[PDB]
Amino acid sequence: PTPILRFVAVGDWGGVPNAPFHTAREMANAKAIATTVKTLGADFILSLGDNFYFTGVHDAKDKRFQETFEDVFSDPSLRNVPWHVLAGNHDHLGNVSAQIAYSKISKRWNFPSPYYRLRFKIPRSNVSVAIFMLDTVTLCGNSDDFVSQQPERPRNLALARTQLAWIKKQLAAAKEDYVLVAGHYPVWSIAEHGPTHCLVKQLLPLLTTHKVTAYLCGHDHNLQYLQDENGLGFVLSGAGNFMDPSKKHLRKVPNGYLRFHFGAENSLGGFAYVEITPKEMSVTYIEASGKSLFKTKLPRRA
Ligand SMILES: *[C@@H]1O[C@H](CO)[C@@H](O[C@@H]2O[C@H](CO)[C@@H](O)[C@H](O)[C@H]2NC(C)=O)[C@H](O)[C@H]1NC(C)=O
Repeated sequence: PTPILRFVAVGDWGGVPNAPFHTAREMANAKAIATTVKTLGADFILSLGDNFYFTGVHDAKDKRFQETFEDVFSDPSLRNVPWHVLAGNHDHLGNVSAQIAYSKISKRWNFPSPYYRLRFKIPRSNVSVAIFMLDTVTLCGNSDDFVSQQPERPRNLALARTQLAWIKKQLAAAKEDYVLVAGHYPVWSIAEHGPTHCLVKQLLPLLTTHKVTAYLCGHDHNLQYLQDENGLGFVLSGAGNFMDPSKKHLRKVPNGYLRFHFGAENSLGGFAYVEITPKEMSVTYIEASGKSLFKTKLPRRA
């Protein structure tokens, strides 16, 4: 059997603050993800931010952890599937330290710090994968802090410079066969929010220089796949709770980069299913309805 590492990448699934604390879309995606894990399998699930709408959690004991997360992703197939989490802007309007601290309460919730590195060894093989989970809010600023709803500047300068330096160092030293970087804010996006200037300027150069396989993100509520002339992939998966068909920033993304987009208003949303083997990295976009909408693959690093 071909060695393989599999995981679900879902973003902006944070339900709602008012009863019942979830949306029809979040429930649909919970079911859809449970079906995919049940039939295709998944080693873990990656959350791309905006875990609890609209102002995160107050503390590690916030009832929202059970109402919006635990109780929602409760289907049998998801019982013991680990989640590796990072924060979004809405999470930062609340207590992120609380989401980090919740890791000690719920076994499947993994969120050791604002930004961290994940390392995986594809089973029955020597090919490795590294995933760098970033906190784009502390790095660029909280979009919610500005009327423009864009991260115009970080709240703390030392924190932002410190993370970037860490990214630079790590990406330079990374030797894995596959290197993924994940953050809430998008580098490229044709939707409502569009490209995050802070990431295009500070992160993208790094992604390129160090031949990262792909950048995974959420924030814009839809599904997109973009790839630049160097083959760098951009997996945007932020439709776990909402679906916005906005193409406002279509012209703000370099010509030809957009390879796939789905943001139908009537859709219940969707997510991305990543499969990594010694041969390649495949990314399948699946609608909450269970249907595959698009699939592509990325090569391993030299
Ligand atoms: C953010 O959340 C953290 C974690 O829930 C809060 O810190 C806890 O506060 C209790 C108060 O009784 C302490 O006994 C715990 O030791 C703290 N836990 C940790 C992990 O530090 C914190 O108060 C919250 N901050 C804000 C501003 O709401």
